[PDB]
Amino acid sequence: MELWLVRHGETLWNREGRMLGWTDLPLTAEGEAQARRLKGALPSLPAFSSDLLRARRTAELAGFSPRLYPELREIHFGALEGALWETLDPRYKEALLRFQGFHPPGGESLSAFQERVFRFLEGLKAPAVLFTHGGVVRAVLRALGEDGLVPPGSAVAVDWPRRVLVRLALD
Amino acid sequence: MELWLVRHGETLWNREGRMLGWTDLPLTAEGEAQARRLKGALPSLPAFSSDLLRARRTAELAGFSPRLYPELREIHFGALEGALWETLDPRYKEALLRFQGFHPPGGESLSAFQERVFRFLEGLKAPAVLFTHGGVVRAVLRALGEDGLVPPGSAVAVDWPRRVLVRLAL
Ligand code: NA
Repeated sequence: MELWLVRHGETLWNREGRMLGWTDLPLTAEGEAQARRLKGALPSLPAFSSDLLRARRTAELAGFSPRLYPELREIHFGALEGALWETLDPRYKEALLRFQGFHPPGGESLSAFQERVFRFLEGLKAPAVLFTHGGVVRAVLRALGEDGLVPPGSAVAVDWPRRVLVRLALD
Repeated sequence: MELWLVRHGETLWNREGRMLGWTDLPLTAEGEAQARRLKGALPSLPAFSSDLLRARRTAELAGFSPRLYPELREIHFGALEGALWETLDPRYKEALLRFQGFHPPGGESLSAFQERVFRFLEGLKAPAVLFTHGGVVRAVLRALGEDGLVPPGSAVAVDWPRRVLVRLAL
């Protein structure tokens, strides 16, 4: 099933390199610029969005009025929320780099994150645009056997759960 | 949907030819070598594994941190666990060769086994790498109309539930 996944526009923690999960940060001015550029570049399909501000605002600026779902949220980093990637203990760094065996104290395990995300995707009855987060887009791309890193304010379309269709980035 | 069915590395009962089901045997040094070789071939998809030691250890040495599911276990051979394939009553051999009519005392029925395996498979919500056992791999291959015999430490990728994608025999 055709699904478009949008990584929300940038927040301060992108340039700062801090782990951004459930911390509800707003978009930066450039983040809004990115979100606005998506208007007219995404298909007219039912829209769903993470309920976190940065996602919702991206969907709004993108000319959409999505139905909010917490299931589309970035992974919950727990105690690692706000920590600099640079200072993360190697065990966590490796876990995140290899996308496996990640269980932050007070947070959500990668396994639970994937289950949550994939269960939501399974429930979709028809093509739709999903305003979400880098980790969600990554989980989906990796499951489809490809590198999962995409720029803020960019999107990817996939034929779930079979293959990636296109990656769209704007300048 | 892409699923990789991985047969765990060899244990001592493989070279001995004994029925290996729920008996929790460890891998041999060669079994561990086979597991390590898989690290350079298996895709980095979500991983799942039988909770038995040989499967878990294979996943670990192959570079994965799998979610554990008993549904991925080999069939429970009951009193036949550890029995030499060579000495199995002709009726048992026949059934296991035809893959039907097998229910050992104190064990699982070949039917309840398949029921367990396919319920798990139909429940998957995304592509995955499954560290499991010979019987499970065989069940999946047979379901797709193919011969299901694969060597320990090898793998088979399938586009479930349509066809086999490729076999990886090292
Ligand atoms: Na026995």
